[PDB]
Amino acid sequence: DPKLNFSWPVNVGPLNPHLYSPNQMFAQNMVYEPLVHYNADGTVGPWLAESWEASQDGRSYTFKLREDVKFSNGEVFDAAAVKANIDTVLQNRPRHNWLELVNQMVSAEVVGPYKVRINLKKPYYPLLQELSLPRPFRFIAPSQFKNGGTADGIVAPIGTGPWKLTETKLGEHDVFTRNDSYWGPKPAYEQITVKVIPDPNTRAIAFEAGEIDLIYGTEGPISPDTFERFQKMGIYNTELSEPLETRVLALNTNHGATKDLAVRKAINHAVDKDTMIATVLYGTQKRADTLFADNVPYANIGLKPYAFDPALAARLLDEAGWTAKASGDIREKDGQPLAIELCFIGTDAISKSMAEIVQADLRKVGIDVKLTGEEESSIYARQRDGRFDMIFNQTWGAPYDPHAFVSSMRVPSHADYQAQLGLPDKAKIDAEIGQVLVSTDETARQALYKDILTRLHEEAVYLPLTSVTAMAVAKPEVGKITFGAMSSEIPFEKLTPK
Repeated sequence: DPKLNFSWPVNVGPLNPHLYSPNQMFAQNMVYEPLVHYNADGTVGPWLAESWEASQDGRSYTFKLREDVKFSNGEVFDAAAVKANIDTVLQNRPRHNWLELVNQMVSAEVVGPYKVRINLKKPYYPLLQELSLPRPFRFIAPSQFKNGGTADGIVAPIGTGPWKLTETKLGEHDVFTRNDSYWGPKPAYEQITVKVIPDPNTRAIAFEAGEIDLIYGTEGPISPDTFERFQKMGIYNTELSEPLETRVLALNTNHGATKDLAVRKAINHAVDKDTMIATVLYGTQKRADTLFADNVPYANIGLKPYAFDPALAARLLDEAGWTAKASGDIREKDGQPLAIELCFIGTDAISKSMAEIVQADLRKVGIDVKLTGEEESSIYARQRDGRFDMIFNQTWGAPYDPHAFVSSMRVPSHADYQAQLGLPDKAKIDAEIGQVLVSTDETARQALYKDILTRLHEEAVYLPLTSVTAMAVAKPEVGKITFGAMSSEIPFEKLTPK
């Protein structure tokens, strides 16, 4: 059976299901599995739990587990194993409390041999999405606990997944073997070797020499340069996923010229995102016309894009009192120039190149963008103070969207809060956000998000720029790449070599 060589900058880690770095999320996803599965269209479906019910008040969920699942060592996957895992996570609460699902979780109880009930302090509809995460709610054989838990180490990384970790060589590789007693469909590949290649130039050469078959990742492991270099050779398979998270400029409704709706709309009409993507990103990301893409839960609401239309942008400006003396002039309104400050982290090359593109494009319609590249700490001070006209931001990505990012909009010291402060409907928006997070009603939930996202779009609070995507470069014999529904999901089990 066929074997795959995969490159990664680092070793996969010890693969503890309940800890973070140095454990790599994609590798945790190969070995361990969640109760429920996040789909690429934003829905959540059955996985280790075949069924579930939420109590009427939304504070308890009872999961009915599959009855045909074994851990890779042959031990039973059941309600007892799930509770044992949940409990060791909750006993290490300080590590995990950043996740609002954990923060609201009171307890787990065994209510049948294959039924587990999860209890919350208050309703929290994103429970299902956050259960689909690579960590911390995936399941190791409890026999692998050390001293009654996982927080201080595990015996061996024994999961229920389609892959088993069978060899680790630090600085060299990690080898995963197909789990031939996996409960689901069996992988076409018998073996996945993760080769440790931290140096991008070495990775390129290794891919040339045929020492690795697949490269896969987002902005992190793969530069636009790297993807461009391979896609132009025209002999490999190169593909991009569906949108994962959105990069935006937040425009400050409470500060400067961006207080004016016409100016914010003009900005949305005057940046050529397609050219920005083509030049700065080498086509490795997709144009975003809305804050959230239509594969984000509750966000498929048919918002109309602001089309690239610099003449219209000029008409919106002039028709708001921001007029140009002559053709190429910086516009003015009551003595004052149309100058706006765009603040970004000065050592971030991509953001910097994007900011320079924004500056050039907006200058064409009479806007003087001042570029203020500064250190991260200085940028966080600006976000919280509202001392910006435009500032870069990013959504959280699947499966955290839209709830995580929207939730932060109503919290002071977040960029989005400061940027939205000038909206007359800010208090109402913040009330709807509070209501949507505790909503137990799916119809109400869609209506609430529709209203929130529609107001943010129509009031042009954002300049949505790009959708980050997973990139894949593969030898043609690997076949079509099936992309994960979240950035940390690399579906080796779905590869079918030709």
